[PDB]
Amino acid sequence: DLNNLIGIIAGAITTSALIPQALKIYKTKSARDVSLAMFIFMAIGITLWFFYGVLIKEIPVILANLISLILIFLIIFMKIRYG
Amino acid sequence: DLNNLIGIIAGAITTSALIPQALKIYKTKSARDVSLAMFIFMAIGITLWFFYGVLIKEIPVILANLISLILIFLIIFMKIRY
Ligand SMILES: CCCCCCCC/C=C\CCCCCCCC(=O)OC[C@H](O)CO
Repeated sequence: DLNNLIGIIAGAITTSALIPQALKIYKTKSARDVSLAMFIFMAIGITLWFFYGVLIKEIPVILANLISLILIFLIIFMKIRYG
Repeated sequence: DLNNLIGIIAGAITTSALIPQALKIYKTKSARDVSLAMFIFMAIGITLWFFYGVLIKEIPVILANLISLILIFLIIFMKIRY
């Protein structure tokens, strides 16, 4: 399936993109310059993208968003912890 | 109908969510903690989500990701200036 392959690949990449931001905050224990607003609103939007994926029945949309949400929450947690 | 309502609303939220990070770098003139790798990888991935949207023919996926790409380059630009 061409569509899902591309979808999984897009989602593998956008979700994993969050890992370097997480690791950086963790390694340096600082996130002063990181925008909390961005991740706050990203989280809600991403939760809506999840719902959307469920309605149109598309697994790559579903998966990428659930997992990004976990990773985004880490980032939010470290922004608050190292503040 | 319902589908477009959620997609568009999602796309409006996640796309606009990128704006505060650009504004923050510009206002504080600092981007040390911001990860350049994250945004480079997001650009590539979002670019693929755009292809995906066209393939599965979902306009909210297509449009949200195009506007997002512009904003990500915008962010990348200010990460580098500061
Ligand atoms: C179909 C979707 C396409 C429409 C997308 C609309 C959303 C973009 C909004 C703002 C970003 C544009 C900002 C323009 C670029 C700003 C960077 C700049 O001006 O740099 C200054 C100069 O390079 C240094 O002196």
